[PDB]
Amino acid sequence: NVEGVKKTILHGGTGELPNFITGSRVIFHFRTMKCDEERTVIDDSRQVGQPMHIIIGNMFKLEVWEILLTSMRVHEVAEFWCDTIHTGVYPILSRSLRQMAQGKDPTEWHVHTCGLANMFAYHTLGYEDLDELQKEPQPLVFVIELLQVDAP
Ligand code: NA
Repeated sequence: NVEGVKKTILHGGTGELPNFITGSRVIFHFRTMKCDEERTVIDDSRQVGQPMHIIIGNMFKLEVWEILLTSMRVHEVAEFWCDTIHTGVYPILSRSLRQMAQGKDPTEWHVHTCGLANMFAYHTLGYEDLDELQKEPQPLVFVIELLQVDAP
């Protein structure tokens, strides 16, 4: 448990806690929503396509999304409300997922240059919804569905 984050389980997982060691790969679906009346969806892995797949970089120093994932069991579906303090990073993080969904490598030099240039010129991440999210810091809910943990 971390401050500013409420976990709710909507479908209980199966089995013992996955082995969430350094280098293991987590396959999951997720949906991100505002906390407005409509619960406006910001991103939805199922809608766009295939599930996300991340590698735990270091079990001893977890990324924020790893803090979420490593609390989960296979097949679990949980909703995590995260206060404004945890979510200011989400728009750039979504930016980068969205470009990888496309054919673009956000780490390639021409892509990253264009991003910084448009961001300085136009104060934009390339996406109206993420821009409005960054201009208005606020809570988000992430619903995550954990599908599979693979050993390294
Ligand atoms: Na399901």
